[PDB]
Amino acid sequence: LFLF
Repeated sequence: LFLF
């Protein structure tokens, strides 16, 4: 998961 990438929560930038």
